[PDB]
Amino acid sequence: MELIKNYFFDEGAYDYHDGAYKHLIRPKTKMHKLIIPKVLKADKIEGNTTYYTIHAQEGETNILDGKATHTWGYNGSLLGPLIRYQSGRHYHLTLVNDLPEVTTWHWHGLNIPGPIEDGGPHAPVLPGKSREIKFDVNQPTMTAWLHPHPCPHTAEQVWKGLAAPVAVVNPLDDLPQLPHTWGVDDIPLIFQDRTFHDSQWDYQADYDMDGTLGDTALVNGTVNAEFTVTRPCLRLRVLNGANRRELRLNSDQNIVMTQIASDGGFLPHAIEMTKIMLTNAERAEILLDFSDYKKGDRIVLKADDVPILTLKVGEFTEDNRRQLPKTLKQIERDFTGSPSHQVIMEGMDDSVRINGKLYDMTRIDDRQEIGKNEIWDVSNTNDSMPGMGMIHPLHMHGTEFLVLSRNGKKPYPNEFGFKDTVAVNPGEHVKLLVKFNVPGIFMYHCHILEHEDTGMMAQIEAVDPNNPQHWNLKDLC
Amino acid sequence: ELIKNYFFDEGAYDYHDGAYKHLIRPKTKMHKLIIPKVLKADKIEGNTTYYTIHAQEGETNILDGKATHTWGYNGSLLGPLIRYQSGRHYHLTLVNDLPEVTTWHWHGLNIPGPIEDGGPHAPVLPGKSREIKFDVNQPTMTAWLHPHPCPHTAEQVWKGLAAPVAVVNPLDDLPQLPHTWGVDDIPLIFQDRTFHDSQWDYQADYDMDGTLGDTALVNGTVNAEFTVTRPCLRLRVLNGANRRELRLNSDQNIVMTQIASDGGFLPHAIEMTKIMLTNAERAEILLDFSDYKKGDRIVLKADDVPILTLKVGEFTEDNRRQLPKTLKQIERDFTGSPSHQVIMEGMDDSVRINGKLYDMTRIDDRQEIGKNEIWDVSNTNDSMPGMGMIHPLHMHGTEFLVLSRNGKKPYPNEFGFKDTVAVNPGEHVKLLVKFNVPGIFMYHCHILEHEDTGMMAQIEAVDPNNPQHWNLKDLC
Ligand SMILES: [Cu+2]
Ligand SMILES: [Cu+2]
Ligand SMILES: [Cu+2]
Ligand SMILES: [Cu+2]
Ligand SMILES: [Cu+2]
Ligand SMILES: [Cu+2]
Ligand SMILES: [Cu+2]
Ligand SMILES: [Cu+2]
Repeated sequence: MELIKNYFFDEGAYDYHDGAYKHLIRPKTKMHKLIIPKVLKADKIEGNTTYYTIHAQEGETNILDGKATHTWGYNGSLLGPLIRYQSGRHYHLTLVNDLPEVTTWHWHGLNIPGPIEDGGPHAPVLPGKSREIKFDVNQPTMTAWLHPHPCPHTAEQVWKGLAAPVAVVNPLDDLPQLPHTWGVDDIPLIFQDRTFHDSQWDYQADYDMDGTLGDTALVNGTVNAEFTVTRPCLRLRVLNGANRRELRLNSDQNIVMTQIASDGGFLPHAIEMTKIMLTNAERAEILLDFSDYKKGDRIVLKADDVPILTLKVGEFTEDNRRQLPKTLKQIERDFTGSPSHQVIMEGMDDSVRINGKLYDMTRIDDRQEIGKNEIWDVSNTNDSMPGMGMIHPLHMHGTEFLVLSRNGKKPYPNEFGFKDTVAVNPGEHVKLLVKFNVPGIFMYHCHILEHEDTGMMAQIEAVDPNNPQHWNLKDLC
Repeated sequence: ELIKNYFFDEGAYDYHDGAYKHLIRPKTKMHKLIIPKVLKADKIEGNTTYYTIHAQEGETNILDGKATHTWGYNGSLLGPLIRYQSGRHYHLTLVNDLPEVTTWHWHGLNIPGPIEDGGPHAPVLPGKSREIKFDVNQPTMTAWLHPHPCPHTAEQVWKGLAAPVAVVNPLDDLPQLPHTWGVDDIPLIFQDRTFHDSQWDYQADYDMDGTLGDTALVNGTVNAEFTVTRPCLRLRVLNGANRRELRLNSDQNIVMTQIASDGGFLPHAIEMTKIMLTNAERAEILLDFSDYKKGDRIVLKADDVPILTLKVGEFTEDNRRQLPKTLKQIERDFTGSPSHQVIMEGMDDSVRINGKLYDMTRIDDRQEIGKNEIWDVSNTNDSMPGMGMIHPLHMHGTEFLVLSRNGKKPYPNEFGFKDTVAVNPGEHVKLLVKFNVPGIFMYHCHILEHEDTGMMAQIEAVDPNNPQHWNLKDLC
């Protein structure tokens, strides 16, 4: 009835129309057990402050069933742990670079001061050296993530294995009816694509200016992953951590995915679907129900046609199903009037640009006063004809916005919540309601990592009127 | 608005008795509060879950000297948290490793009587063991396990046998509550004993009107201290005394929000700074430590003696979640004559039900399962002060509603389901009772020395579509 059974974005511009597209290959290895990221432990709690330490470091990981792979990871050989943050708490972080080149810690999703706490290009930690930052957190319940933002080297470092999941909990809008037992009924899905060259990742080998694609899907750094379900309800926190690849998530048994959340948090109401497309950097939290299944059944989840995660059903321990409310979260959406900001995304490959300009680190491209609600007009000037086009996902640092309209029409069924990343189809005009809460220099860019690297970034000053600020910007790219 | 008084009639409180024993705050180090381990499942196959529980002997360091000789379930003393879920089948194995006969009464669980009931008819001999099956179909609530032989229940409870039982129903559970067992969700199993050379001797302390100890335990811990690491704390309080009433207070009159009673949640939450509990009663309360500083102690006391100290540490999370105004929907509209009468009478030796002592081979009442019948439990002890005692009526295999007390509305926290109810002298408490499973169930005074003496009786919960012949024997 009201069940989606399709993929929302315009198909004529999907990634697989590209001339140098790489199809995924289901690799020949044993079914590995799905790796769950460990929960990051606190060094200490002192007042409302919580002390964390995170090392960027090199290591070997047995991913295939042969040699190991040379990986980069946070507090480990590859990927990183679950980092919990709580709304209304102060956090002290220690960023230790144990890698042999400069990196940053961009907290994609966290609304914290820019451009240092933010973790964008401006804040660099040198090999050997480390960095300290403080910040308060004040935002809704949502799933975020951590990745490197060094310029122009992000893509390479993400490819090298740097990324981590970030859970943010707000006591005043959290839904404790949902599965929350991390590792058991509440799981991340960090989808990425890589190509192994003798059980080894070589970014230089696979590079494409329009975005680098791998031929082998990973999931939490696991290949041919299998997760055993021991409870009826499963909460998946899906994240497209690819450089370029779109994630068209489906199943052969068309199991209903009820989506409770997006990049910015819970949605007004739940949305039932059997498919879901995710562009880069976009998260979705979905519930699955295994009640009407028998023990031993496999529910294979596929990206397009290739299997990436298998959900095997065991004997259930308890029944973790709890009736939800109809409204998951209250959200004002009544906003009108002309756009005060315009972002024309244009080009492909070499040509990629924003408002005709490439990233310059010493330039402020826009300004907006914190607190106010201003409307944006993000557009894509790619050819609409099928295969002519391309889907760029706009990301904005230090904020969560609302999608107001797409070419005048209502946004897709699952976009009535807060987001920080949004797919723009060719020829489209997406209207966004943006509000900055903390001031500072923030980024906005295409989250296809090879585009950002090649200069699809721009900077905005979130202005506090009661604290005009002088900036000493340098370019380190 | 805020209740600040104990509910029951004071003229009949335990401390009017001629041979009352005052509690003594003992001189020992502040011990860390013991949290019962969660019982592991042997296996799961289908909707069935397999448990095994040993009754067994052991030594426990309770004081800071010698150890004490204790009895316990899967351990030296007390027992673990036993989780049950509504809408599941359970297979249990009861292994008696004690040197005398015991049972496994699941006080609170609505399961068939009188075998799976764990009542007197279900003895397990020393060395031998027993198997039982049963489905669970009841609301979210806290129950407990204790032995119920004839007439040795009191001695065996005193010896250390008891355990907390959590029962969860997915369709009426409130996941807003603290549920992280051991962290923000803990039991409070209040008991009183007297140590004779760091040793329990029931024969020494015995009083037919109920045995009293001079030393409060809490989860078998003396001078317990629990460190709070989260703003909201869920206490599951249980009076596991033989006789002693539990007048729970605090010197700093912290507000206790009472979410639940013996049969589970209340229609709405009730705020109070005090709460009285008679034997076998349970109450789940929330405390809020937001407006406190680190290092503060919130001492809970039974009467004038401290039993637990809640030290405030650095908080890890904020676990406070808005509750709804109605915690649970409950029909209370029920009228018409009582079809059942229980006259509780006597004290000490005289104690009796409807003029009769417990006889194990006799059916004292009958009631058809499914139907809602009204009961009239009364106390004919003198109303005049110091001349009366409060007997708590318990009924096996059912959860009832308190409809009225001497015609008046029941106390502020009695609008939910209970299985135990205090009856003041001269009182007439009207109860709405329904049996869901048939069999031979007990109803009795849960002052354990009264039950042993015989303040007990038996009812046949009759299934009309399965009349049964009973071969009842006295296993006393
Ligand atoms: Cu990002
Ligand atoms: Cu970002
Ligand atoms: Cu792009
Ligand atoms: Cu960025
Ligand atoms: Cu009992
Ligand atoms: Cu009972
Ligand atoms: Cu009595
Ligand atoms: Cu009983």
